[PDB]
This record gives sequence, structure tokens and C-alpha cells, in this order.
Amino acid sequence: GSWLFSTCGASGRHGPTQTQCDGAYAGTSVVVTVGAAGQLRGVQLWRVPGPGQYLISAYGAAGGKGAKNHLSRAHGVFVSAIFSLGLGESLYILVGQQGEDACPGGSPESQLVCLGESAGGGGGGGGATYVFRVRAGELEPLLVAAGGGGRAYLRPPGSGGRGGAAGGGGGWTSRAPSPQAGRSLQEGAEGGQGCSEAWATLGWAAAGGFGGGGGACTAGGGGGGYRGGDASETDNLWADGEDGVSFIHPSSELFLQPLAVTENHGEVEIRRHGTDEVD
Ligand SMILES: [Tb+3]
Ligand SMILES: [Tb+3]
Ligand SMILES: [Tb+3]
Ligand SMILES: [Tb+3]
Repeated sequence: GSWLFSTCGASGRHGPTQTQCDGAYAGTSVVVTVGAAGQLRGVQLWRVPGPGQYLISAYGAAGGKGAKNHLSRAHGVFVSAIFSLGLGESLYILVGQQGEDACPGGSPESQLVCLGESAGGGGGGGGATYVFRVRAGELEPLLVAAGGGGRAYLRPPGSGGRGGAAGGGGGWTSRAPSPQAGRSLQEGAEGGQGCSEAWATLGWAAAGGFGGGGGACTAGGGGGGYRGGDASETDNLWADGEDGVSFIHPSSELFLQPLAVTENHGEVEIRRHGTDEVD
């Protein structure tokens, strides 16, 4: 009795298609309906197979590396909690995608930065992983596992993160103030675009990951979350984006200490497990 959810092979600022998830889940226990457009595009709808308690373990996505800030990515957050789910219930699962790395570059000029032949150079914020339901016509969050902030170019309320040229992360209910800000869950949670100044300078810029990651500029993008991580408001050369803020519903039982462990894309595992168990 275990169900594993992934990005279905999708990466970048946009979530997976139905065909991608059908392929990824072929031969597995999982069937999902993927939103095709609007606020739920790329979100995976899973029918709960029966009533009872379930352990939901979610991993938000890592942030991207910066062109000269690459010794490690900011890892996404792991959050795990027990929920009572209903006969007939359906869960919406948005699996966060990694913030884009600055290297290799997506244009000749950005790649020259990556080869030392040089706004720009930052990594995008990672998307958060969201698990939620609809109750009485409203979205109800169950668990949000935050994404990691993107690295800056150089190494020395469900609100959105602050930012500017580098985008803050999207939150649960934030409004995006710019194209670089990560979209909120209510808005469909696409990653922010890289900043226009870097697109103009280098011909490409790293985007935030699906799940509310902010776009890079020189500073790194903020991670998605229940609250989005802040990014620099001045495109500072050394300012990594902040990770997002995670969430568990007040009625659930947090099972394990949250940890920053996700290496690349997010994931969710669900299994039958409850407070009837001692461990
Ligand atoms: Tb902050
Ligand atoms: Tb694994
Ligand atoms: Tb049992
Ligand atoms: Tb038993």
C-alpha cells in the first residue's frame, strides 16, 4: 500500500502533461488526472482508494546553482505527517521542480559565463511540493514542503517572498508582482521567468521551478512554499534566495523532523499508516 508521485519527467517552470504522467506511472500503483490548464495545470489529482489514516511524505525541490556559486544547491525540504482521509476523497498533488541552474547556459553568451570566458549568473528558486484538497469549493492545504532558494552568481498569511530583478518565491495565496516572482498556488504555481535584464545581457536566464520558485537574475530566486522565500531587492551579486516556508495542517500529526535533503526535483510518497502505530 504505497503510492509514489514524481514530476513525471518534467522540469523547469511548467508542470507535467497528462501524457508525461501516464508514461511515468505505467506499471505502478499510481493513476492521476493532470490539470490541463488554468490554476491546476500540471497538478496531479489522485483518488484516495479508501478511508483511513495515511502518512504523506513530501519533498520540495532544490534551488539552482549560480555560475560561480556551485559547491552545493540549497536542498528542498522534507515534511511528513499523518492525515485522516475520507471515503471518496481526492488529493491534489503538485510536485515541485528544481530551480534552473545557471550552468550550462541556455544561450551562447550565458554558456561563455559558465566557461569563464565572460546582469545574470544566478540560479532559480526550487518549487515547493503542495498536497491539498477541495472542501466546500475552497482549496484546503494539507502539507507544503518548501523549495530551496537559488544561489546567487557569486559565492562569498501565505504571502509571496520579496524580491525585484530576482524573483521571490510564490506562496499559498500570493499575487505575483512581476514576471520573475514565483506564482502562488492559487495562480497555478508556475516558476518565475528569469529577469529581463539578464535576458537582454546574456540571451538567457535561469527560471524558477514549477511550484512557485522565483526566477534568477544575478541574485538567486526565492524558493516556493506556503510562504515564498525572499529574494534580493537589489540584485546583489552574492545574495542567495531564501528557502520557502513549509506547512502542515493544524489537525495533522507531524511524523518526522523536517530536513533540507532534496537533491533535485521534489516527490511525494503516500502510504497507509496512522496513530494506531507506535512508530
Ligand atoms: Tb525572509
Ligand atoms: Tb528516493
Ligand atoms: Tb496499522
Ligand atoms: Tb496492524
